[PDB]
Amino acid sequence: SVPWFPKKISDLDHCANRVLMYGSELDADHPGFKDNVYRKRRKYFADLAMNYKHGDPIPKVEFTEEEIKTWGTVFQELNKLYPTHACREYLKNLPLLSKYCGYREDNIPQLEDVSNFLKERTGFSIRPVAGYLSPRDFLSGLAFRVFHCTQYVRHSSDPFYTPEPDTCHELLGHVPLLAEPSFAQFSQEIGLASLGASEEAVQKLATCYFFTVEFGLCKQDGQLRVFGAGLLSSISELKHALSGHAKVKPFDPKITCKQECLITTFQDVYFVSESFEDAKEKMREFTKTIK
Ligand SMILES: CCn1c(=O)[nH]c(=O)c2c1nc(Cc1cn3cc(C)sc3n1)n2Cc1ccc(-c2ccn(C)n2)cc1
Ligand SMILES: [Fe+3]
Repeated sequence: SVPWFPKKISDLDHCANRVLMYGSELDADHPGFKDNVYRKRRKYFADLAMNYKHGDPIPKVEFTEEEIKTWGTVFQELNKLYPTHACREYLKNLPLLSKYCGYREDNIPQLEDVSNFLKERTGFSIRPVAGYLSPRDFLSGLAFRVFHCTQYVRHSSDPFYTPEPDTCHELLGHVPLLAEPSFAQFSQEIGLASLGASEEAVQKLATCYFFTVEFGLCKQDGQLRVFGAGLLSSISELKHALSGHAKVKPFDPKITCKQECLITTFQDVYFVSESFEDAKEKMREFTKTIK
């Protein structure tokens, strides 16, 4: 039989809370694992997300001087690389975010402001999320153009690397592309395909999501560029992906969905999409075969 799936955007209240691992449940190897102050801060953020209901303004947070410094460090170094590494759609939308949502070295943008910006541009919106969700619940958000977003900042001891999502990743990696209509349609269709799909189908859609939205490359004017959010917020892997040292393959869902998604290392392979339009067409053809 068909599993429950959300039928309207407020139904995400029922699955967005089905958290399998709360944001305060730090990995044993987390730089903040023994940091009681950081742990309390992470509990604060996770509780904000747990208490959020669709329709609410996303709670505004007063970030600490330390948090803002971490953001600034990441922001400065990544912005030096984006002109030569990022796809054209990313570079087009980044300056709009500095103008309208307060993207600056000494200011962390509020999720509510970014959500309002996205709603006007592509109808995307943000929901703060309280931890790790099943791929079914996470992807279902995309069907309503809702991106489940972390609100906390990575631990200050290691500004440039983390295997965990944080708000620097959401804001610098994901949001500039969610502002692009072609990419928003691509992402929404991953969500729509997942609704009520088999467990097997959801897993394959999640792998395709991983190797596009999180770690995708695209080819533009003959050049390899980056659009994956996980690359766009990781200075070391961003450089690596466009070095000659990375294995790259064409994006092709029936092949891509066989690839293991790696967590604590660089990816073993990256997939190159010809365009967001073409990636979208390839996923349409693929979803017919698995539903
Ligand atoms: C379709 C796969 N997929 C899923 O099945 N479910 C998701 O919940 C999910 C996801 N994908 C992403 C987004 C994501 C994960 N991730 C890791 C990076 C490094 S950059 C980045 N973006 N998320 C959101 C998410 C939210 C929180 C955690 C997490 C890990 C450790 N803690 C304490 N919390 C992990 C992932
Ligand atoms: Fe992400």
